[PDB]
Amino acid sequence: MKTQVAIIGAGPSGLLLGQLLHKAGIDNVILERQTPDYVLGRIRAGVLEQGMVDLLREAGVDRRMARDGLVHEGVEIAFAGQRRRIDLKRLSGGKTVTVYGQTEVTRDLMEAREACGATTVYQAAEVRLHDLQGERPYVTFERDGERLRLDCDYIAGCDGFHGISRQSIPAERLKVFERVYPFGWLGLLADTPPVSHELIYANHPRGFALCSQRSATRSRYYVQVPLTEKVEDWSDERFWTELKARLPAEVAEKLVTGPSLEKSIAPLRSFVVEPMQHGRLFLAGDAAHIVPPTGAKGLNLAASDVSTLYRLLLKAYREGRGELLERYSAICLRRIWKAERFSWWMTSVLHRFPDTDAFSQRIQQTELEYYLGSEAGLATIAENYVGLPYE
Amino acid sequence: MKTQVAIIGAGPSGLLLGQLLHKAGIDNVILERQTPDYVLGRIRAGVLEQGMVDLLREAGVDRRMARDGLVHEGVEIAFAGQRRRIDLKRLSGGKTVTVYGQTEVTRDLMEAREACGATTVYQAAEVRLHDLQGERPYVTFERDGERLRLDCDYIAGCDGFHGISRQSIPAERLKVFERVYPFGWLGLLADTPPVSHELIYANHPRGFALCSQRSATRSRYYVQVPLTEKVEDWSDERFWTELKARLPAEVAEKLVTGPSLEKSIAPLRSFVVEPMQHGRLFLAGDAAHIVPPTGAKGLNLAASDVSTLYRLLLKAYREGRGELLERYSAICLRRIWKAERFSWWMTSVLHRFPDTDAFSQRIQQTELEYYLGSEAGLATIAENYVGLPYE
Ligand SMILES: Cc1cc2nc3c(=O)[nH]c(=O)nc-3n(C[C@@H](O)[C@H](O)[C@H](O)COP(=O)(O)OP(=O)(O)OC[C@H]3O[C@@H](n4cnc5c(N)ncnc54)[C@H](O)[C@@H]3O)c2cc1C
Ligand SMILES: Cc1cc2nc3c(=O)[nH]c(=O)nc-3n(C[C@@H](O)[C@H](O)[C@H](O)COP(=O)(O)OP(=O)(O)OC[C@H]3O[C@@H](n4cnc5c(N)ncnc54)[C@H](O)[C@@H]3O)c2cc1C
Repeated sequence: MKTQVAIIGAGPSGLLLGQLLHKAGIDNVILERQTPDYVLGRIRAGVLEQGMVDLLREAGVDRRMARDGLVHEGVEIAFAGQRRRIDLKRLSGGKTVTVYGQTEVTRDLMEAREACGATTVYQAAEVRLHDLQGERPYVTFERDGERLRLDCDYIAGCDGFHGISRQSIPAERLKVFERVYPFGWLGLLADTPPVSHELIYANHPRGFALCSQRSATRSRYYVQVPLTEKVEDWSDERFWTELKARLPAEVAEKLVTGPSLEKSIAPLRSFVVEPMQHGRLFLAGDAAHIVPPTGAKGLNLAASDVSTLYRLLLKAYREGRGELLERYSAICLRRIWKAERFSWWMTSVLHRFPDTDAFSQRIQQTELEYYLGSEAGLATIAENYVGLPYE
Repeated sequence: MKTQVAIIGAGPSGLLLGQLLHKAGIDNVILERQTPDYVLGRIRAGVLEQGMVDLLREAGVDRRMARDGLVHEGVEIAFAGQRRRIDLKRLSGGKTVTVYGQTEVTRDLMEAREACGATTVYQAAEVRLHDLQGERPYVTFERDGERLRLDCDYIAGCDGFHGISRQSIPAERLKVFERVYPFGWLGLLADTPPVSHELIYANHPRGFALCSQRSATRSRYYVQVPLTEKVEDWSDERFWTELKARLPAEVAEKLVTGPSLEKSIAPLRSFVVEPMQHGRLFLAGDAAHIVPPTGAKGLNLAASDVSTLYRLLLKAYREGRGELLERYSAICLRRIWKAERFSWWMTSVLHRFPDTDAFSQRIQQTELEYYLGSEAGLATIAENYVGLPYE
């Protein structure tokens, strides 16, 4: 078989890229290691930047989002016995963010793809990439036990952190930047009303806590935990008690608790690889970079990489301007580094780090006081949180 | 002998406090360990916030400053092959800073004090403080070999980092926060025209460099150096060559060099003690806190502590409101911590730290790019640099 663009991975990155390309008349095949059900089982992110919202509308997959998504104009930060609200709309010049689950976004895209008849091969095992620096690269994989070959012009690696695509680039061509945090986030999804209409990030002496939501009757909470903890050590009862201990009393008393629909621990990490391409292979999303979830940039960076790759492929196919594809990494990296800096800052000011001396604790508190108390300070948070403009 | 306020130390803190109190009719005696000449030999700071400028005018010691001081509306930051100017006046809402040497400020104050006839005892050896928690505290010292006693109501410890006053508070009553940096600054004073009309802070791979001035024919430069270096290892020739290697070529080529008038190495440190008082003793300036010079806040924080202490003593003496003095530490610490946070930030983004991994170097560069490229980012630098308003 042959196609124009081969896409490895059927998470939001690959599905979004595949839908945009399909609509533009550029044929693409998506290869996914897992089953549709397995992909839809992942909870993950819940905050979308306007750029991604617009991209979804452009891919023609925004009906349910427009209907069910919640537009937020602010967010709160609680620390040292106080709650500070950042008016994102006012401080960013009218921009806002939309709360709509990643699971929902993925489901919307999967439906759209199924309906349009574009090619998607689930359970594509042992995917391998070949002749990346040739005129005609190709992908091989096994279906049922048979090894198939897919010829193409370009390959988009949208296979996440553990995908085969980043592994397929000669190690000596890549420059990796990484930072692992000494803690993870224990998240819990519950069919209960959110404790607030906006998100509450809380820096507490016992550790970080985050109150989020998915809808009016679905909440998503997180608590910072050491990397040594295992989810089976945390009953729902234990989680709720801990969450409450980390929240302002007035918030903790309004909290409606209930049984978890999902509960898991995800460790924190920062990761960037440079460049993000090699020959006919272009990396996008988690395959190229990782940000701690504190700033809600993961899914959002996948969106901007895809937007950039899609527009460059359009120039290549529609206008015969293939040379522009060489600029992919430079364009994406500029946005990526700024989002990595913000996520890192967000993480350092909201979490409790092990082995912190007195000076550092005081500086962490002063960072909060300064940034949340100055108009210019609030503005730096807001503009970064709503998301810097696409290039 | 007896006085109302005993002041330990004749650097800018004590002299400024003594002049303000004198003018307000509150008698004060200043005790200094060194000679007038030794004090005037210190070069140190060169940038004054408007608050300090106004305080000097209030103490009636601003003629020469108004005449010789240089008002700066901006400052530049050079990094990764580029020079970025921060328009302080525009970004701070019309505020500026004044370049007038600390040596000059000290000389102006010493003259004013000498002329008004207020008491100053130089070469006051082995100063000791007594009955700090009594109704009537006192200071003892040796002059000529004779041990004298000075009775007073209050004692202001303006004796710097190594003064006897902070040492006189029961250690268990103080909470210290400290951070030592792995480098020092090698400074050089030269009788040459400045390379720029505004300051240039430079982050270079070889290390930090700063181009400052004292007048139109007097420059002050600094270069970051390891704590293992000794000034005798640095000839003028070696310094100039190193400075040039750390500056943008166009700047380096305009540089007029010459023999040093002064040259020395000063290590970097952050230090805060809480509280800043004990009984009838109040600490001010370097006796209570230290900031790395990167943000030019040392002399400026001494000024705000003195302004706060002076105004509280005025209420106590003029209005009989002695209770207000209990609020001294709380008021000062709020400003101190914000200035410590800024000086720390300034230091971390402009210096080259030993043992920095790839991720951190990239984040340091991105911090610069973000802050110097965003209106909100520039504003956070400007408002902090001109100095936050006195409380
Ligand atoms: C465990 C986890 C929890 C997260 N939680 C949060 C959160 O709480 N908040 C937040 O803001 N962000 C969170 N994120 C970030 C998340 O939103 C990601 O940024 C987002 O899923 C990235 O989307 P993709 O790049 O499409 O990658 P994804 O990882 O979502 O998808 C990649 C796809 O490639 C497939 N694939 C893998 N290897 C393959 C191969 N060899 N061949 C074929 N297919 C292959 C995978 O099966 C997967 O379907 C989380 C991420 C993870 C990994
Ligand atoms: C070596 C050095 C270099 C510096 N360089 C810079 C720079 O380049 N840029 C910048 O922005 N800042 C710099 N600073 C900071 C500087 O500006 C200080 O913040 C400022 O001098 C503090 O003023 P005071 O609190 O009055 O203390 P000071 O240290 O100036 O004065 C305290 C006085 O108390 C006296 N004293 C000490 N112990 C005594 C005792 N037991 N009895 C009696 N008298 C006693 C001392 O002799 C001294 O005269 C530097 C500081 C130092 C120490």
